Amino acid sequence: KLQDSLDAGVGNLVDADLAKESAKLQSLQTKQQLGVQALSIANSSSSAILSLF
Amino acid sequence: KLQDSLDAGVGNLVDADLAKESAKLQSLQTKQQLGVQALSIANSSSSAILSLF
Repeated sequence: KLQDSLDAGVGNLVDADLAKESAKLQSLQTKQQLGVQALSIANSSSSAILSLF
Repeated sequence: KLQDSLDAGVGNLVDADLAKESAKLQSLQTKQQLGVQALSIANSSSSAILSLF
């Protein structure tokens, strides 16, 4: 019983809660796509000046 | 982040504002044409005297 409680305690110390990581994963994938889109918007600022010339 | 801020600072020091240069360019081209016309008017002053002779 002592060996089982030491192993369960190691699990309390280091194990991930995977049900919570699933939510973090989905939101982070959406954030990465929005960040690529925002960088694409920032890249195009120079093209606006071409119209004046 | 420090490298990006040093590069943005160099850009603040030396970069042109091209939207402002477009206005300066158009007005200067008009001024150059008017200056050629004014020099053409000044060139013709001698011809007025031919009428008296």
